[PDB]
Amino acid sequence: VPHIPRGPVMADIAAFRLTEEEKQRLLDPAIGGIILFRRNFQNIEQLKTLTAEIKALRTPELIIAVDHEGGRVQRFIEGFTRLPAMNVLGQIWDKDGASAAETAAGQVGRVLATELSACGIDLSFTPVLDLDWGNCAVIGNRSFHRNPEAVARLALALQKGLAKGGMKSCGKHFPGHGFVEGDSHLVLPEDGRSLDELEAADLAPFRIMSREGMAAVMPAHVVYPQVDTKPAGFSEIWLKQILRRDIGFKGVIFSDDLTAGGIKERARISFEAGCDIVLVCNRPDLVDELRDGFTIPDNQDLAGRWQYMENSLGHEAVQAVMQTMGFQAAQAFVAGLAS
Amino acid sequence: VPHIPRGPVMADIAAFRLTEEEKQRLLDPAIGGIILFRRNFQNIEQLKTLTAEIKALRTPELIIAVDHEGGRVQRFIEGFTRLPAMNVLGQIWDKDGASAAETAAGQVGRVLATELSACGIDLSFTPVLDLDWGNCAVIGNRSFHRNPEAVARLALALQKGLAKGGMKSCGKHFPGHGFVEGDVLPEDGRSLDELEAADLAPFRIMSREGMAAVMPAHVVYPQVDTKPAGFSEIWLKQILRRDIGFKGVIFSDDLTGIKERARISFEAGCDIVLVCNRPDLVDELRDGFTIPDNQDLAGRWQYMENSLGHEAVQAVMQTMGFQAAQAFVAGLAS
Ligand SMILES: CC(=O)N[C@@H]1[C@@H](O)[C@H](O)[C@@H](CO)O[C@H]1O
Ligand SMILES: CC(=O)N[C@@H]1[C@@H](O)[C@H](O)[C@@H](CO)O[C@H]1O
Repeated sequence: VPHIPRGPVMADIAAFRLTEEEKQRLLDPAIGGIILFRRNFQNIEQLKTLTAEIKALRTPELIIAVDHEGGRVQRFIEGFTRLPAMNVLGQIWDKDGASAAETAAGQVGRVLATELSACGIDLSFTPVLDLDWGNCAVIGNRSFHRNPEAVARLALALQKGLAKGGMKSCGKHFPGHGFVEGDSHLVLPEDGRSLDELEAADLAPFRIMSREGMAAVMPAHVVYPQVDTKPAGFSEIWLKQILRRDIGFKGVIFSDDLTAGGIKERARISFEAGCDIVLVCNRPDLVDELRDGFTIPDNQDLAGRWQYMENSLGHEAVQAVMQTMGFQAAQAFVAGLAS
Repeated sequence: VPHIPRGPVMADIAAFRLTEEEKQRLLDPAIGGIILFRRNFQNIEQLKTLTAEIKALRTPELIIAVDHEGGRVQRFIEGFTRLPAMNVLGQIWDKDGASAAETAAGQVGRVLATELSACGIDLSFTPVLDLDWGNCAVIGNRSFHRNPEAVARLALALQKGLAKGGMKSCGKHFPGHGFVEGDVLPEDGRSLDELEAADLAPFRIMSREGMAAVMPAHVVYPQVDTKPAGFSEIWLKQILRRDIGFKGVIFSDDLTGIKERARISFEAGCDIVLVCNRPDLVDELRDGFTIPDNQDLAGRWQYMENSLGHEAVQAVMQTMGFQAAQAFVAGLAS
């Protein structure tokens, strides 16, 4: 079992089980993790086999992630508790108050994370910290609430739930996707507001989550012209000056999905902007192209940043906890929010 | 005022008033219409000036469209009734029943269309007919409901409301965007029979009842064709034209080289290609552009022209009936 540091590329895979070509690809030192999608999911037992064989390839084991937010963003359905959209938690906030909402958020986080942890997943890319300004359809009900205080507090409660289930958090989409309009899949929207306007609202949940141990951030594919002419995920100003320096964030900055102008070049500008890890999804050809003759950028923090995201619960421990009545009750409560 | 047939390209504009460059661009015979966005909107009086100067450039007047669906898809806010998201109507269906929901949909359509008609807009690109399978974030609350019958009936009711306000309808996104995940080119692995049993039904029914246009999904349905619907002869000619009998406009995807992308769109069966936020690509496309032979184009554009005159709209907006509709719709949105 070769010992290779985790590389700065997060790749993905085609279907339910690794092919031999995929095995060879995932051994490449450029690769440090894998993101899974619905096409990689048949059922829980197949998923476990898949994650196990991914992990067996090398050490430190490749980090495995998935998008389980809730509602219309939940890759794995059959055999999982159906998760509510995050705005359901903000509705509980408005109706039954903060305390009831935080409690509910904690249970959602716990169920979400624990069920995934049982299958060998390290991390879900959640929570969304975007504010519901009533402008952005693609975010829509994925946002907790309009109000930055409600968003921050529900997110922090969800984060504690996730940690019970073995997982860290990944805030999306820095520095805030809520204000732009977005309803035409694959446009690159413009947020004309000033930095002060963002500091007063959209940035606050990111600051607070950062302070409280958030492991990673996904950037918005959005241009904020008053701050920089470049989209946030390719902006030194956003990523180094604001997120690293001003906010003090020490975790992973993921790139957007880079999938021409060329993949090598697109990765280069991402790393140069301040991303730790680049995502290359649905395009194993571009991963092959990128990794061939790839020089790993010097990043002394990478190994620790990946390692902070490793699942904290052992597989047997998780199967045990899922048999408990306490956890089964949490499951039923969360299921109820989703119906 | 030059007389030029409406071309097969729908373009757009930068800001609140036409620049001289834009005027010259919109005179190109390749162009037949314009889509507006929030960046084009300051207030109602500015919008009226904008639409008037667009219309003054040529005859038949360039068709002007906008995305007023409701909720988080409503370009023009100030001075307009705030529209509810379409899933609000489906929640009324579930809670108060079909009859209350249809009535509410009719009123939403009427208010939506009438207020835009007063500003010189021809058409809103609505309704979304995608089913809420709970899978697709980019559709999200833009879908009426999970159930094809609820979607069809709420859409028909909205359509009647739109027609009262002077407008035709445009169903989106053919043959159904609801099942894929979308948060890239998504893949819907289902069979044609599965789609006929659900996602396609609202499109068939709307087509039968006079829908003017369709927008295709940027989605591949491999069991039917390896190409995305908007570039598929099978989806657009064989299924939509031949099998369903649809005679209206088929718009393309936002195509944002461009010449080749447009060519394959027209060849697949689109009448009109959309090129948004990229006047450079419109300039590139129109330069040396040959207009494809389409004897139906002129009538297809003309069917979408607003059916209410300016005076008629002002009259209806003063009525108590319309003002009440406005307040009812405002109440769904709050
Ligand atoms: C949301 C979606 O899937 N596609 C949209 C369509 O609804 C819209 O009318 C068109 C023109 O603005 O832009 C496409 O991106
Ligand atoms: C939906 C959205 O606005 N952005 C998504 C983000 O949520 C997701 O975590 C990431 C990885 O799949 O890809 C982007 O396309």
